[PDB]
Amino acid sequence: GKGEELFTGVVPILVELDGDVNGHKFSVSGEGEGDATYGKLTLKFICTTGKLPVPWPTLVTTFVQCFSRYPDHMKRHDFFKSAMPEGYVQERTISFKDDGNYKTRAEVKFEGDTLVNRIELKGIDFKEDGNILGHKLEYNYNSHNVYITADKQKNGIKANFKIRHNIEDGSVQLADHYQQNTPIGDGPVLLPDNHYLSTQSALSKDPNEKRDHMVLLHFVTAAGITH
Ligand code: NA
Repeated sequence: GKGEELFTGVVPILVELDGDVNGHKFSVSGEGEGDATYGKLTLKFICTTGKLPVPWPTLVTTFVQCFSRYPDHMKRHDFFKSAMPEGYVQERTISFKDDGNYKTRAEVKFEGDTLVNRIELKGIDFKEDGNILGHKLEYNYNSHNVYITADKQKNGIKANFKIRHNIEDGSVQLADHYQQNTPIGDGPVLLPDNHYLSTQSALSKDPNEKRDHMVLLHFVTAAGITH
């Protein structure tokens, strides 16, 4: 398909986010590259407004599922690439158990040769001494399953999944995710059978970077359909 072809090689990525969490206003800029052939991306994020007012891990899912590796037998289920280059709207509600929630709206599309993720994030009802505003989450990331289903009335998809954030005491902060994607343009899109994405992430720091930042290495493979 047209959109699939745009991902056969290494594609530069830009991420831009404006956020407001409990009245704390912030912005983040990210850059790196993806290669969907291997389900791989690498990104570095900088908080351009000073200190990030929430833990970096809480924003990983918000900061390009078009870089997932879809096995060849599953390529007919790849909504994300099929929407390109015009792209898709990705909306989420992220519910932090016993704490606040993020509501996000992003547009993912090409600008020239570059894959861009532009996001607005709103967080409400966080506790001042919860794990988010209290900065009690460890700087690391677990491996998850993202469950995808078609949304035929919107010519898009939905997804549901549970992110587990390690807390520095040994406990876990659950972040339930609900997601909806809808196409921006008027090209044909692929409406998938039920499947999931298997994710893994590693978070690091650039030892030469003094601004508040996060380096992400991420791999994602579509699964849950045999052969
Ligand atoms: Na633990």
